[PDB]
Amino acid sequence: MIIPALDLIGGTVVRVVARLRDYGNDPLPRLQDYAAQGAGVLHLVDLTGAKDPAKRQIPLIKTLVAGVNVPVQVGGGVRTEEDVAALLKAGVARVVIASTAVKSPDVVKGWFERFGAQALVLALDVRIDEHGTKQVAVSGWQENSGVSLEQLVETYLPVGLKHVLCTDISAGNVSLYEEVCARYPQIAFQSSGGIGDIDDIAALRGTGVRGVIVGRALLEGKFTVKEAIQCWQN
Repeated sequence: MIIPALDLIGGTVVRVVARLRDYGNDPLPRLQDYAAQGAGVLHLVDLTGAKDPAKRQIPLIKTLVAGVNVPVQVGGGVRTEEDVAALLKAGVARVVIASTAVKSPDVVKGWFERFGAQALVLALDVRIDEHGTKQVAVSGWQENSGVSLEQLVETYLPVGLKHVLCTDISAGNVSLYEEVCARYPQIAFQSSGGIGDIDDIAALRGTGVRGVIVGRALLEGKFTVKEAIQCWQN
């Protein structure tokens, strides 16, 4: 499926380029129109909460989830068990765990045990290094942490990992997704980044990728969610 995405900071829809462009304070109508076009899942990044978990945009997130009829996965500053629980209580379908999944795997394994694998998405940034290894990093501006995508996935398979979001931070690579999806067919991989036009979606068909996250291309009016879904399903 196509997974339309918004980044939110203080109620504002923004485009990440780190440069930020204002696309207005209307996230709910935007999300509603994404769902209206057939989206089965939506993705939100709470950039305010990522900067300071104390300022997690829970009231806004509550409104947004209430305002659509499809599950929303939400990330941004998910550091503690309490963070996960707060988002779920707000009505979020899945909590996106990013840096903490790299930093404290034994702790996050406990979260799988408490919340269940259907409630959690592990978001991993990947750099392909000179050797061709898929190196995990916690962000685009930090060095690699010294664990491969495969090694980290295999860390969480024993607690029933089901959802992994993989962003290539090294138009959009296809080989990356083909490889990992084939190796772990019991995991539903999502791809993020590199979607600049409709042909980029077509390119990911047949790779085995389950979900294609699309953010900026929808904001920039390159194509619609309906067109993305039509291309994805054909």
